[PDB]
Amino acid sequence: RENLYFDLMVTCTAPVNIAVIKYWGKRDEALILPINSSLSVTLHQDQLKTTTTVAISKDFTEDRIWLNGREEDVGQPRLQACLREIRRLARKDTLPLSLSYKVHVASVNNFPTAAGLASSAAGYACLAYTLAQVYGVEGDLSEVARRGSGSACRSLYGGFVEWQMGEQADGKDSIARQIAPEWHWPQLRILILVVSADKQTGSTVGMQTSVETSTLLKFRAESVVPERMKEMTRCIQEQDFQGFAQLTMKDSNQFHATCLDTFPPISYLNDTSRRIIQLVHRFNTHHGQTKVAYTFDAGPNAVIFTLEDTVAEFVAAVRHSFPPAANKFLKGLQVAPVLLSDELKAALVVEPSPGGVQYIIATQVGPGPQVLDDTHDHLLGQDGLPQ
Amino acid sequence: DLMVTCTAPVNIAVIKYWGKRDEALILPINSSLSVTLHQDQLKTTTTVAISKDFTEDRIWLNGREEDVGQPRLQACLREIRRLARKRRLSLSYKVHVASVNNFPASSAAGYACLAYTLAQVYGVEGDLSEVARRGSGSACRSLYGGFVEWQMGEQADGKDSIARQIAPEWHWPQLRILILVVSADKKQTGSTVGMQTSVETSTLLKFRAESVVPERMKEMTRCIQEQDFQGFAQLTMKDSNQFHATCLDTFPPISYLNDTSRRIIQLVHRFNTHHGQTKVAYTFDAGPNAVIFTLEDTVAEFVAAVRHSFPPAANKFLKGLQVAPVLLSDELKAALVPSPGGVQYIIATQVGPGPQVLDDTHDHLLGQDGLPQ
Repeated sequence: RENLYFDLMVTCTAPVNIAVIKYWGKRDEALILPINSSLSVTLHQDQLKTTTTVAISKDFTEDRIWLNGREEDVGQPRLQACLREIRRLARKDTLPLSLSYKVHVASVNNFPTAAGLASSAAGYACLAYTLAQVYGVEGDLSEVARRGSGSACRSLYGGFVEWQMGEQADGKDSIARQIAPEWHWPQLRILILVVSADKQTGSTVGMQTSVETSTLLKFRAESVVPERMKEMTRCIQEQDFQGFAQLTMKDSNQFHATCLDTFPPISYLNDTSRRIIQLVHRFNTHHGQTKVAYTFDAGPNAVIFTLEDTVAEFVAAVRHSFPPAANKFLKGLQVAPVLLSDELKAALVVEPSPGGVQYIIATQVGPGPQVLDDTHDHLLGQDGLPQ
Repeated sequence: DLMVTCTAPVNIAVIKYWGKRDEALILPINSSLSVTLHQDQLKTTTTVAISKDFTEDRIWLNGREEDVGQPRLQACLREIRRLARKRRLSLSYKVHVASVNNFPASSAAGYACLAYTLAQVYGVEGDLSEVARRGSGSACRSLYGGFVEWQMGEQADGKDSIARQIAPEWHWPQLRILILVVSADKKQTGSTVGMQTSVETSTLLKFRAESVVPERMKEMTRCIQEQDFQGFAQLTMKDSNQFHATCLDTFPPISYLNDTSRRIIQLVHRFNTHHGQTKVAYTFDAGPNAVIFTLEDTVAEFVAAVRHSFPPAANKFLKGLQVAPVLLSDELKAALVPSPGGVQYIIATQVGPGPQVLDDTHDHLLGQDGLPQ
């Protein structure tokens, strides 16, 4: 039977990432090419992860996709571009047989919806990576992930990751690369403060309105970001927390400034976001040092960076300024509670905001996508349908 | 022994002043352009009395005595007294000054009124921009009626950093202004200290002042000259958002708009979309209150929309100019949002004249003794 000339199911996981130098605005809407480079921190899959199973079989009648147990239209443009690009690269042996088969894709994630995380970024990084497994595609997959969602390319790598905007109109150099591994800065901690607040402007549609109407955005991309990429890279390389934190806050605030300069304006921060920002600055002022950073994506949730040794105290300050309407306040990494000094208490807001923060997801820097090797991990049954 | 009482208007910048190039002389990083609001609805009243009997300068605001040694107050008094001698006993007289206003802008009308009233008492003729500006930068814009530019000036001595009227108050008689006073909120950074932080830390601010505002001044001027409401409206909203963007880009950031401001912004865009044209514009100063510009024929409808989206708390919602109420169409209601008591009340007004000397029909804010009555 070895003398004759010539199904597969693979399940992978992928991380979410948080941009510290923000992507906002495309120079090419079709190829998903950005007006500036971006830089993010990959969060640990121990706490947050997308899982995707890809099966191919000679028996599958059609291409079919599910997200969190619900079937979605296989024909979505971003999804079609992703699949087209992985097939292109694979061609760029069982391979032809493999390609002849319809695909069945099923994915899930463990992100609370209120968490407002980039499910799309992790989702397309996982899709690209799992398709690459199925089709035996070696080398960088940025071009595949990016077509699904721009920032998805940054979830292809662990640690600290840059998406290089690229110079080429075909997008071949618009790719992600690791700046430093997830073991580079083990003391770094990330706290996602999920706020009680809500339909936000879609970031795809929104950022294109900004490209069209914000003059500050153009100045930002042309004259600010390239040099910021370099400073932020150096802070990360040097484990310079104060430099990292200051640049992180500034680039977040600048991004939201360009949203406000958009016509009509886009506003993601709310009054709770603004109270979190004030808490962060007050906490730092009390310590006389930059101990904590915030950054905000396309919504009001605050993403906090701090060092392991500051986590307990800062969580106590959050509880003080936003007395929680839950006893389960801290999800993910646990730290023993600590009491705030009288001096810090009086430096914080006199009138707190009970329930402003729904809960905190506590996590750390983590690895890139991973292949799962357990039979039971597959989100599709033998039939190639969800279980 | 002379007592004079004048009033001065508030003004709303449509091309925003934000950031000084010279903190001492109060010279701005860009020119600004404002609409003078009518003193029949909003005004500062100031009485100045001059006498041999007064041993020291004394000043009251809204019934409360204030420290005359305030740097801005001293700068204003110094400049007027310098000019008083130039035009010419009384150059050595001390003054008692009392002012009141009907406000929820304030320092602009306050210093425009002080400069104007001191000029009356001291007999000072000609442009008072520099006197008012030294008290508060935007105060020079309240010296003229209608549509007024504060020209940033090219001279280091600041003598050409002055206000000039672009068009008089009768130029665009259909224009109306609604101030939406939002429910009380905690006060964010003061604007003098705040804008200086922006000069020190915002890169977007430098680009704005150098590369955006000079062109917008010209575009705005043209829209005003042509009574082009849609052009005027779009620029007004854009420049307000840009101003607040540079605040967000400051380190640490300054955020004057709140969730209510945000909801008013969304009401304006939805209202305009429903109508298929720009009917209404917003602009915000250094706080969450919305200033709305619209034409006379749209006021009633828009007031009804505000009422709908922000149901008033139970206890007169429309102050100032009165317009008969209308009901919103089902189509518009459906297109809008709501927030109960978000808006405390609305002040409606129109474009108005510069400062005015009051006749003796009105009582002075000081009695015969030169003290508040």
